[PDB]
Amino acid sequence: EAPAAVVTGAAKRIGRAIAVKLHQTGYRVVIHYHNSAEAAVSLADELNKERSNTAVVCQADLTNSNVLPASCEEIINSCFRAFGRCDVLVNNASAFYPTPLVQGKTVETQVAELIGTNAIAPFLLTMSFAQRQSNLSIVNLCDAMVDQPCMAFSLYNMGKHALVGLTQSAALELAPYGIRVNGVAPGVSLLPVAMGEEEKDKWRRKVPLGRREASAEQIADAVIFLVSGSAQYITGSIIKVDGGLSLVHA
Amino acid sequence: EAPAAVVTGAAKRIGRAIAVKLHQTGYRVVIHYHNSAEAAVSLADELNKERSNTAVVCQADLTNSNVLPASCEEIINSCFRAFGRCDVLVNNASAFYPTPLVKTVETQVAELIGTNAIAPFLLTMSFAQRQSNLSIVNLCDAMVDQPCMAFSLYNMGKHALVGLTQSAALELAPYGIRVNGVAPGVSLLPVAMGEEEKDKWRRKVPLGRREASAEQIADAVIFLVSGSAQYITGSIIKVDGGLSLVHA
Amino acid sequence: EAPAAVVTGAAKRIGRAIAVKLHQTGYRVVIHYHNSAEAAVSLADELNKERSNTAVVCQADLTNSNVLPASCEEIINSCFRAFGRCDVLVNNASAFYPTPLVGKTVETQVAELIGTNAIAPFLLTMSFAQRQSNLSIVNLCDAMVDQPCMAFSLYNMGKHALVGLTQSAALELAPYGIRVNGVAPGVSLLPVAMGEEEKDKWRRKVPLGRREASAEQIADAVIFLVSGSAQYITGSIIKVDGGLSLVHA
Amino acid sequence: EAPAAVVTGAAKRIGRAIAVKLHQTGYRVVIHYHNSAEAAVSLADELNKERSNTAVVCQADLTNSNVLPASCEEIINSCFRAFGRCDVLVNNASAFYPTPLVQGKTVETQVAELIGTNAIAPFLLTMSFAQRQSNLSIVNLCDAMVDQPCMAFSLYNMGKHALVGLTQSAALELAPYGIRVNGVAPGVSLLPVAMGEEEKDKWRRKVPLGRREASAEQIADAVIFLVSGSAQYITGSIIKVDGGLSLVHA
Ligand SMILES: NC(=O)C1=CN([C@@H]2O[C@H](COP(=O)(O)OP(=O)(O)OC[C@H]3O[C@@H](n4cnc5c(N)ncnc54)[C@H](OP(=O)(O)O)[C@@H]3O)[C@@H](O)[C@H]2O)C=CC1
Ligand SMILES: NC(=O)C1=CN([C@@H]2O[C@H](COP(=O)(O)OP(=O)(O)OC[C@H]3O[C@@H](n4cnc5c(N)ncnc54)[C@H](OP(=O)(O)O)[C@@H]3O)[C@@H](O)[C@H]2O)C=CC1
Ligand SMILES: NC(=O)C1=CN([C@@H]2O[C@H](COP(=O)(O)OP(=O)(O)OC[C@H]3O[C@@H](n4cnc5c(N)ncnc54)[C@H](OP(=O)(O)O)[C@@H]3O)[C@@H](O)[C@H]2O)C=CC1
Ligand SMILES: NC(=O)C1=CN([C@@H]2O[C@H](COP(=O)(O)OP(=O)(O)OC[C@H]3O[C@@H](n4cnc5c(N)ncnc54)[C@H](OP(=O)(O)O)[C@@H]3O)[C@@H](O)[C@H]2O)C=CC1
Ligand SMILES: COc1ccc2[nH]c(NC(=N)N)nc2c1
Ligand SMILES: COc1ccc2[nH]c(NC(=N)N)nc2c1
Ligand SMILES: COc1ccc2[nH]c(NC(=N)N)nc2c1
Ligand SMILES: COc1ccc2[nH]c(NC(=N)N)nc2c1
Repeated sequence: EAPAAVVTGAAKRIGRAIAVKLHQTGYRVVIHYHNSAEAAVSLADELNKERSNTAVVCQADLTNSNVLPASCEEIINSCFRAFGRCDVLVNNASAFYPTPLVQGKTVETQVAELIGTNAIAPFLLTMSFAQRQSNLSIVNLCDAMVDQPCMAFSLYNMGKHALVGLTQSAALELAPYGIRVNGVAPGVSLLPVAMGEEEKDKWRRKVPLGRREASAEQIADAVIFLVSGSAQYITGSIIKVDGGLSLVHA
Repeated sequence: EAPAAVVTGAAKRIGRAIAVKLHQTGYRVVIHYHNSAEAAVSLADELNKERSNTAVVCQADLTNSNVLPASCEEIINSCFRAFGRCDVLVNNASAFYPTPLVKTVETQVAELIGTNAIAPFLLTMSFAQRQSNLSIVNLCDAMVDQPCMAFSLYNMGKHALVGLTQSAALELAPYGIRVNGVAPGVSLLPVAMGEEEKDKWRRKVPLGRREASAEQIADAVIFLVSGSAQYITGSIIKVDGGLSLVHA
Repeated sequence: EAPAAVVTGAAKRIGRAIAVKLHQTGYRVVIHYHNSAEAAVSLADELNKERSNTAVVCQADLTNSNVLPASCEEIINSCFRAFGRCDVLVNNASAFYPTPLVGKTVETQVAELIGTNAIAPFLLTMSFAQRQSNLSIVNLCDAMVDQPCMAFSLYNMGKHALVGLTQSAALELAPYGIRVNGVAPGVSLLPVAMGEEEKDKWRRKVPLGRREASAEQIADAVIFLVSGSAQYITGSIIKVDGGLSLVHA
Repeated sequence: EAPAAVVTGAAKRIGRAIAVKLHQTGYRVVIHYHNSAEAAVSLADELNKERSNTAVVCQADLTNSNVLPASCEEIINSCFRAFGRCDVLVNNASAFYPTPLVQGKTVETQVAELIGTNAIAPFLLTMSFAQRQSNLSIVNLCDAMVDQPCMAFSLYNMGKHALVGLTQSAALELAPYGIRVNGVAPGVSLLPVAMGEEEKDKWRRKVPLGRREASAEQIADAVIFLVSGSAQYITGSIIKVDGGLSLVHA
């Protein structure tokens, strides 16, 4: 049988590109989404038209709360219910917005969303994936610029740094079970939908390799490498895919 | 007149050593405590005997919750109330225990991520908002990249605190607030740990085959708050006797 | 037309596996070697049997000296003379032995350990870029550089320098479309003459499978980095270490 | 007796400030210099006027060559000759200039000067210091920007990375002899004499903490800390003194 992967926040953008590339490589995919129901079903429809019964959707809020563990448990369970196995987990879903230190969500909600989606949910999903258990691995979407952060993004930066810690800790602890745990760290890839072209070009111009953002496919390419048999001895590694951005001084 | 400092978890061990050394350097101090009221008070008593009305205590739980923001505001306020100013914040309080991948999990999150990361962030917010040699010092961990087996939440918390150190250094630099870290390796070992396990750790340390005293940790804190560190921000000083250099 | 690659120290072990895998991927290869002439030629003959006129050998000492720059220029030149192009440079050759702080002279130890691990890569990179679809350099780094073996300071210095080169060259060559990356093994092929009981001490420390990487596993990461799947990746170093570097003392 | 320190490249700028501050703390000082004979002798005069017989000069080229080991041995020997002990070594001397990868000194000379001064001479001095052996320690002047380097400075950057490696390897190997080895990593401090004012101001404006370069004295302060009794458990550590510069993205 074909292996199966869960990709979180897979309805659009980088998460879709990953689910699509995994699907093209022969994986069955759970397309997790939160709010983007139309886009999720649309993608699953496309993949199922390509090979029937190879894609399902799974809705869940990944904000931290007392029920986040159950929701993460259910995402993994969805993969086993659909396909009878779960070989790969990609932790892609992420909230991203400013939380200035010197200052209409409460700070408690910001913490829940930015730390929950970027770090706590990846942890609980990792726990569930491991407990529910060939080439098993987890790939965490990290951030190449965590050490040179955008001004006023403390909470998002904290969550991405915690995700590096999870990557290392989980690679260590799960290696005995043959589960590898690695990261992919974009620099600038698909810019935010809300960002104007002028601001987008300011970022593009900073990138040494080509003065352009990574395509979603270029990010997926690295994920596909880490899940592949060509990475069978790689665990605890985070591959930057940033066209040299993180090497550029102020 | 004299500058004032808040030290979280200051009743015992490393945070006590930090409080005492700050006091000895001429700071007035807020000794924050959670469960260790008796100890916090005994320390305040010792400090006030040295110099009258230069040490107060402040109780707060730093577990993440709907009230954590209010608690953190209160800790900072208690500094301004007692002393009229708040020059230094030392984020020392910390929970530490295993959370195997294979207390409810969400309590473990609230404690491990709340004490180690979220409370530092909220205290930092309150400290900056209420604003000279202003600085914040976060107690990190030199072994974050070579973590203890089954300690993922703790490690996540400590990595998040590195993130906070950097992001806050960047954002607060315009206000003249410096933000730095001190990363112990093995210092005062956990009360719970057996004596044989303790010696196993001591033996691994290149520099002298022993743990750091609490005062050795406090020494690095004192440097970072001093006028000798006025251009230093976003730096984390390991104080680990070379432990993190030692391969498997 | 087929692309071409130079692999330094390609006669044996990891560099051999890299040359083979590049050849399998459709590259013509320059097999650089220092002392291992018989192994290099054997490899070239094997490759040429697979596909005629796709492999040459090139002898050179990579120890630091006033002739090192000329040597390095000649290695790159040999690829252009054999194949008309040079698409990929793999800085694999490396000396590795203890240099305690407290029977070669120290200046020899410096020339060999810094020359092979750092200076020769720099000179090869300069010659590669000066001579210029999908150009890239891959440097063989070391996952354990921040947790070094006792009494290996010169080796460790050389490998950290190579990190610096990887970063500095990625930045500087990115406008020419040349990517520069690294692959950092932890423990891979150990000396054949090292006792199994000592090899097992290292094997036991690796989380992922309690074994060293094969040379082929290291080569797989090189192949990824030179591939079209890594078109946006520059300045990156991929650890291929089975989680060894994550293990505390 | 008073402890003694060697400071390489101590005639001017940051090395001079370290020598002065060590002297102020109680140390006897060897002022190593290469070309700056007048400024070296002038500094030694000033310190000796303050406390007689507490400063000597020592001339040496730190370019790599087959005789660099003997010159390094000579620098340490000169400390023992003057003061009968050598407690502290400060590796401060450094060449710094561009070495572009793509097109009056030969490349052989560039390597010898940039790798010799920044790395090989530190190693040889460390070896001589250790071989001749209270509170013993070495401090290497590193560079906070080594992961976000200046364009076309590959050989310099390679040398400074090697110096980080040396700091770690020697901290490990010398810990059993009670010798601690640490680094101080400036961002922008005293800017190059040859740099125009507009370019100096460009650099200043990048620094978050104050929009200005470090004083030599601020760099020296961290050196003083690391050699002091307040750093007795610190080895293998590199303290950035960069005003946040390395945190700033492109
Ligand atoms: N884009 C870039 O330039 C960079 C990206 N990255 C990382 O790469 C990954 C992909 O980036 P990108 O595609 O731009 O990500 P997006 O900003 O597009 O977010 C991906 C998905 O995350 C989901 N998500 C957000 N909040 C929640 C929540 N509370 N619960 C559940 N799901 C949620 C959303 O699903 P839905 O729409 O269904 O609600 C969204 O579609 C992320 O981890 C990101 O941090 C890192 C650096 C740069
Ligand atoms: N000891 C070591 O070897 C090492 C220490 N460190 C770091 O150094 C710092 C000091 O370490 P150490 O002195 O051993 O720490 P402790 O484990 O002794 O914790 C310090 C204090 O934190 C307070 N604390 C714990 N949980 C909470 C909570 N939920 N709310 C409020 N306060 C709480 C407690 O105060 P109370 O007693 O009042 O309840 C406790 O006394 C920590 O940040 C630690 O992670 C890092 C690496 C090694
Ligand atoms: N093996 C491992 O576990 C690890 C390897 N690495 C790195 O991976 C790479 C490959 O490793 P491995 O296969 O073990 O390497 P080897 O020890 O087999 O070295 C590769 C080749 O380097 C060449 N070389 C040595 N000295 C010189 C010199 N002075 N001039 C020219 N060439 C010279 C030799 O060529 P010849 O035989 O022709 O004389 C040798 O065959 C190296 O860069 C190494 O540091 C990193 C970490 C661990
Ligand atoms: N200034 C800054 O902004 C920064 C400095 N640093 C580091 O801090 C340290 C001090 O910086 P700075 O004061 O600017 O250094 P300088 O550029 O002023 O160099 C210090 C001294 O090094 C000596 N030196 C140079 N070449 C040789 C050689 N071949 N042999 C022997 N000595 C030599 C010179 O001695 P003489 O005059 O006697 O010939 C020179 O005065 C250096 O390691 C530097 O890389 C790091 C980052 C930023
Ligand atoms: C400004 O370009 C960026 C840099 C980092 C980012 N991280 C994310 N994460 C996300 N969840 N969208 N988007 C980014 C966009
Ligand atoms: C095993 O020695 C350690 C290693 C890391 C630690 N972190 C903490 N933190 C704490 N809050 N006690 N204690 C430690 C004790
Ligand atoms: C522990 O075994 C090792 C670790 C690192 C190494 N680096 C190298 N380099 C080399 N040129 N062989 N060999 C090694 C062997
Ligand atoms: C451009 O400002 C800098 C940044 C790094 C430097 N390193 C040095 N080193 C030196 N030997 N002068 N000078 C520098 C000047």
